[PDB]
Amino acid sequence: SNYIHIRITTVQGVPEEYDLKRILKVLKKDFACNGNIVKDPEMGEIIQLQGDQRAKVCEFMISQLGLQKKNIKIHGF
RNA sequence: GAAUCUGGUCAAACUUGGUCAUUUAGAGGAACUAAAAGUCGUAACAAGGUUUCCGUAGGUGAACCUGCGGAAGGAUCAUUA
Ligand SMILES: [Mg+2]
Ligand SMILES: [Mg+2]
Ligand SMILES: [Mg+2]
Ligand SMILES: [Mg+2]
Ligand SMILES: [Mg+2]
Ligand SMILES: [Mg+2]
Ligand SMILES: [Mg+2]
Repeated sequence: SNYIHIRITTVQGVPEEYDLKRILKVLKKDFACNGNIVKDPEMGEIIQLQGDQRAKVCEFMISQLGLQKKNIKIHGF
Protein backbone atom coordinates (compact mmCIF):
# COMPACT_ATOMS: atom_id res chain seq x y z
CA SER A 1 0.00 0.00 0.00
CA ASN A 2 1.09 3.58 0.80
CA TYR A 3 0.56 4.41 -2.88
CA ILE A 4 0.94 8.06 -3.90
CA HIS A 5 -0.37 9.81 -7.01
CA ILE A 6 -0.70 13.38 -8.27
CA ARG A 7 -3.69 14.49 -10.35
CA ILE A 8 -4.32 17.89 -11.95
CA THR A 9 -3.06 19.46 -8.66
CA THR A 10 -3.83 17.23 -5.68
CA VAL A 11 -1.51 14.69 -4.06
CA GLN A 12 -3.45 11.60 -2.97
CA GLY A 13 -1.53 9.31 -0.62
CA VAL A 14 0.76 10.91 1.96
CA PRO A 15 2.77 9.22 4.74
CA GLU A 16 2.02 10.61 8.20
CA GLU A 17 5.59 10.39 9.54
CA TYR A 18 5.93 14.20 9.52
CA ASP A 19 3.52 16.94 10.53
CA LEU A 20 1.30 18.29 7.77
CA LYS A 21 1.49 22.04 8.45
CA ARG A 22 5.27 22.11 8.01
CA ILE A 23 4.78 20.21 4.74
CA LEU A 24 2.44 23.03 3.68
CA LYS A 25 4.94 25.60 4.97
CA VAL A 26 7.78 24.27 2.80
CA LEU A 27 5.41 23.55 -0.10
CA LYS A 28 3.99 27.04 -0.54
CA LYS A 29 7.39 28.75 -0.48
CA ASP A 30 9.19 26.22 -2.68
CA PHE A 31 6.37 26.20 -5.26
CA ALA A 32 4.86 29.68 -4.96
CA CYS A 33 1.29 28.40 -5.22
CA ASN A 34 -1.92 28.44 -3.24
CA GLY A 35 -1.89 25.53 -0.82
CA ASN A 36 -4.79 23.59 0.66
CA ILE A 37 -4.99 20.72 3.14
CA VAL A 38 -8.39 19.24 2.26
CA LYS A 39 -9.35 16.27 4.45
CA ASP A 40 -12.09 14.49 2.56
CA PRO A 41 -13.62 11.68 4.68
CA GLU A 42 -11.61 8.47 4.18
CA MET A 43 -10.01 9.23 0.83
CA GLY A 44 -6.31 9.75 0.27
CA GLU A 45 -5.58 12.92 2.21
CA ILE A 46 -5.83 15.88 -0.15
CA ILE A 47 -2.97 18.36 -0.51
CA GLN A 48 -3.72 20.75 -3.36
CA LEU A 49 -1.32 23.18 -5.04
CA GLN A 50 -1.96 25.17 -8.20
CA GLY A 51 -0.06 25.20 -11.48
CA ASP A 52 1.55 22.44 -13.52
CA GLN A 53 4.74 21.81 -11.53
CA ARG A 54 4.83 18.02 -11.30
CA ALA A 55 8.61 18.12 -11.71
CA LYS A 56 8.72 20.59 -8.82
CA VAL A 57 6.39 18.30 -6.84
CA CYS A 58 8.91 15.53 -7.52
CA GLU A 59 11.64 17.81 -6.16
CA PHE A 60 9.59 18.53 -3.03
CA MET A 61 8.67 14.90 -2.36
CA ILE A 62 12.35 14.00 -2.71
CA SER A 63 13.35 16.80 -0.33
CA GLN A 64 10.69 16.15 2.36
CA LEU A 65 10.84 12.43 3.15
CA GLY A 66 10.94 10.59 -0.17
CA LEU A 67 13.68 8.04 -0.77
CA GLN A 68 11.93 5.42 -2.96
CA LYS A 69 10.77 7.30 -6.10
CA LYS A 70 9.45 4.00 -7.47
CA ASN A 71 5.83 3.87 -6.27
CA ILE A 72 5.23 7.41 -7.58
CA LYS A 73 3.36 7.20 -10.90
CA ILE A 74 1.97 10.67 -11.60
CA HIS A 75 -0.90 10.62 -14.06
CA GLY A 76 -0.26 13.12 -16.84
CA PHE A 77 -3.76 14.57 -17.21
C1' G B 1 105.33 46.66 19.33
C1' A B 2 101.59 41.60 16.62
C1' A B 3 98.65 37.51 17.79
C1' U B 4 96.07 36.66 22.38
C1' C B 5 92.96 38.46 26.21
C1' U B 6 89.49 41.11 31.10
C1' G B 7 85.95 44.30 30.94
C1' G B 8 82.43 47.53 28.44
C1' U B 9 79.95 50.45 24.47
C1' C B 10 77.41 50.77 19.41
C1' A B 11 74.97 46.81 18.23
C1' A B 12 73.58 43.79 12.81
C1' A B 13 71.23 38.93 13.05
C1' C B 14 69.71 34.45 15.06
C1' U B 15 66.31 30.99 18.56
C1' U B 16 61.69 31.05 20.75
C1' G B 17 57.01 32.75 21.81
C1' G B 18 53.23 37.27 21.87
C1' U B 19 51.18 41.20 18.96
C1' C B 20 48.88 43.57 15.01
C1' A B 21 48.73 45.10 9.72
C1' U B 22 49.00 43.46 4.32
C1' U B 23 48.08 39.77 1.00
C1' U B 24 46.36 34.89 0.76
C1' A B 25 43.48 30.02 0.31
C1' G B 26 38.79 28.28 2.87
C1' A B 27 33.82 23.66 3.11
C1' G B 28 29.75 26.29 3.46
C1' G B 29 26.22 30.37 4.77
C1' A B 30 24.15 34.75 3.03
C1' A B 31 22.86 38.25 -0.57
C1' C B 32 22.94 42.02 -4.81
C1' U B 33 22.75 43.32 -9.59
C1' A B 34 21.83 42.50 -14.99
C1' A B 35 19.55 38.71 -17.28
C1' A B 36 12.55 39.59 -19.21
C1' A B 37 8.77 34.98 -23.06
C1' G B 38 9.47 30.64 -16.49
C1' U B 39 6.37 30.39 -11.85
C1' C B 40 1.88 31.70 -8.49
C1' G B 41 -0.76 35.46 -6.53
C1' U B 42 -2.29 41.23 -7.99
C1' A B 43 0.42 44.34 -3.30
C1' A B 44 0.61 49.83 -5.47
C1' C B 45 -1.10 54.08 -9.23
C1' A B 46 -8.48 55.65 -9.77
C1' A B 47 -12.21 55.48 -3.63
C1' G B 48 -6.20 49.94 -6.94
C1' G B 49 -12.04 48.10 -5.56
C1' U B 50 -10.24 47.46 2.35
C1' U B 51 -7.63 55.46 1.24
C1' U B 52 -2.62 55.78 0.90
C1' C B 53 2.13 56.45 3.70
C1' C B 54 5.47 56.52 8.62
C1' G B 55 7.08 54.48 13.44
C1' U B 56 6.50 50.20 16.25
C1' A B 57 4.89 44.81 17.45
C1' G B 58 3.01 39.95 15.79
C1' G B 59 1.81 36.19 12.48
C1' U B 60 2.13 34.74 7.44
C1' G B 61 4.29 31.44 0.42
C1' A B 62 5.01 36.31 -1.27
C1' A B 63 3.48 40.82 -2.92
C1' C B 64 1.13 41.58 2.76
C1' C B 65 -2.25 42.05 6.49
C1' U B 66 -3.62 42.97 11.65
C1' G B 67 -3.03 46.15 16.39
C1' C B 68 -1.48 51.12 18.64
C1' G B 69 -0.14 56.18 17.67
C1' G B 70 0.79 59.28 13.81
C1' A B 71 0.53 62.51 8.72
C1' A B 72 -1.93 64.56 3.90
C1' G B 73 2.01 63.41 -0.22
C1' G B 74 -6.67 62.49 0.84
C1' A B 75 -10.81 61.26 -1.64
C1' U B 76 -12.88 67.38 2.60
C1' C B 77 -9.33 74.00 2.92
C1' A B 78 -16.59 74.71 4.26
C1' U B 79 -22.47 73.91 8.91
C1' U B 80 -22.16 80.96 13.25
C1' A B 81 -27.15 75.65 8.63
MG1 LIG C 1 82.91 44.93 22.26
MG1 LIG D 1 24.06 34.87 -8.01
MG1 LIG E 1 0.16 31.51 -12.94
MG1 LIG F 1 -4.75 44.71 -6.71
MG1 LIG G 1 -5.44 48.64 -1.45
MG1 LIG H 1 -13.58 45.19 -1.41
MG1 LIG I 1 9.21 61.73 -2.08
